[PDB]
Amino acid sequence: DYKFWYTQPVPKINDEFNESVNEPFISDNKVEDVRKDEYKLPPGYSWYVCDVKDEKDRSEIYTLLTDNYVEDDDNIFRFNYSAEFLLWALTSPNYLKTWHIGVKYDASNKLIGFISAIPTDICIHKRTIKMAEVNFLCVHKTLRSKRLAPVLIKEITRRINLENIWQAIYTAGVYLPKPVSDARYYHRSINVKKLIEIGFSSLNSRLTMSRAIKLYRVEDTLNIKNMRLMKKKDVEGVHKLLGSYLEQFNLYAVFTKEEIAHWFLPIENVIYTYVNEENGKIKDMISFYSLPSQILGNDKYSTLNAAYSFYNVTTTATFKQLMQDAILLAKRNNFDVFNALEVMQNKSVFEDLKFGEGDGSLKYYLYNWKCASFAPAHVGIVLL
Ligand SMILES: CCCCCCCCCCCCCC(=O)SCCNC(=O)CCNC(=O)[C@H](O)C(C)(C)COP(=O)(O)OP(=O)(O)OC[C@H]1O[C@@H](n2cnc3c(N)ncnc32)[C@H](O)[C@@H]1OP(=O)(O)O
Ligand SMILES: Cc1c(CCOc2cccnc2-c2ccnc(N3CCNCC3)c2)c(C(=O)NCC(=O)O)nn1C
Ligand SMILES: [Cl-]
Ligand SMILES: [Cl-]
Ligand SMILES: [Cl-]
Ligand SMILES: [Cl-]
Ligand SMILES: [Cl-]
Ligand SMILES: [Cl-]
Ligand SMILES: [Cl-]
Ligand SMILES: [Cl-]
Ligand SMILES: [Cl-]
Ligand SMILES: [Cl-]
Ligand SMILES: [Cl-]
Ligand SMILES: [Cl-]
Ligand SMILES: [Cl-]
Repeated sequence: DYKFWYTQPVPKINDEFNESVNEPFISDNKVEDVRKDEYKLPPGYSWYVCDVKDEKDRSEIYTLLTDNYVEDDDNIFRFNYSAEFLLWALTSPNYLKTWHIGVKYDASNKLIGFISAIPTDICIHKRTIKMAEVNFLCVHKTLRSKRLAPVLIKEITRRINLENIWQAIYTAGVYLPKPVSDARYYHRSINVKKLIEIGFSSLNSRLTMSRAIKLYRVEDTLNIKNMRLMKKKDVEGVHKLLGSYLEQFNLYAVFTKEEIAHWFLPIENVIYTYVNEENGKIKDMISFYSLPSQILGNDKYSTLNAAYSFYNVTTTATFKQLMQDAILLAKRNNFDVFNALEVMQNKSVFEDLKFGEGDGSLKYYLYNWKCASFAPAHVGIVLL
């Protein structure tokens, strides 16, 4: 079908471009020609600009997502982003409040739809372009398949265009026209009994309960003994270490110093970053963020508390040793499982460190940009 997406500046499902192509579908755009009127909504619905710095507006978004956002392929789990997490993810440097858009049902004054974007500098095939990073598209379950999502997309495109920005980046679990890369996800069990009780991990005659507990047990000693929580004094060094690491990839964000402080300085129950400092220099770093999933229907446990691999760089140890420490630090902060995508160098440690393959993949997309696609080991960016 793709009745909507084939009207947009994106590749068709069979399009394929070679390395000589790296440019927009539509160039020479003028801000003056962008529509000045908001898109029409059905009778009884209105646009609403959300202020995520206000606790009440932030809680309205939280409630919408907790009840209606992404579920796994089998409808066992639903993401449960915390309200503090949403604050962090949506207030990066130079964010625009008018790019946090909602749709209200006027008769009850309830939020039933949402989409957001934040500005970012993206390097694709060595070209750096100012882009919007789009996320948290959600329509209330009672209003699905009514073609409301295309309206949310067109309205946010209009508002991004009004700022003279014409490219975007986004990720989704569903296959749309057309991914630039596609990355399976993997899991590493930490709380073995909990994962068994909820029916996610499986046992058999070879892998009994006691053997599984033994298999996934980790030693409580760090390979990099001076790993410690990142502080404001570490921003400059993390900026240099991560910047140098990311330049090898075909797709990655170009961070400013201010952006490094926002995305990595630790926040309890949201973002964790550890560093190894030697001779005044940051030589190694580990980071992971907190994203629990609701266990739908379970009356014993509210959530599975997962840590998600963010950005990890090592110069004094092997990558296997570094990610072994990452798992231990997640365990020390009481996380139940450590999740990761097959981007950057992550695939090289999955077998040895006893990760298990998931049942789906995350696709990476660009809007109004045509280029060759690439394997996910060349992806160097993680969206939230
Ligand atoms: C330069 C600036 C540009 C900025 C804009 C950049 C583009 C941004 C695009 C968005 C980036 C978002 C990044 C994230 O947040 S990805 C996570 C998305 N959210 C969820 O999965 C939560 C649970 N599900 C829902 O809330 C609804 O099912 C959604 C809202 C997903 C669709 O609602 P509904 O189920 O009620 O359907 P409809 O009848 O209204 O509309 C049908 C059309 O929608 C196309 N569809 C389905 N799923 C997605 C999807 N995940 N990305 C893009 N398009 C999608 C579908 O192919 C069809 O098009 P076509 O096949 O007819 O052509
Ligand atoms: C789909 C899902 C998963 C599968 C894990 O999916 C990932 C694993 C690692 C990284 N990313 C993803 C992922 C998959 C689909 N969409 C996204 N998005 C949407 C678009 N914006 C960015 C984020 C991310 C889990 C889960 O892991 N439970 C813990 C356990 O089973 O152990 N719970 N649910 C609801
Ligand atoms: Cl085609
Ligand atoms: Cl103009
Ligand atoms: Cl309207
Ligand atoms: Cl709701
Ligand atoms: Cl559903
Ligand atoms: Cl239209
Ligand atoms: Cl068996
Ligand atoms: Cl400090
Ligand atoms: Cl719980
Ligand atoms: Cl390898
Ligand atoms: Cl596996
Ligand atoms: Cl490739
Ligand atoms: Cl790969």
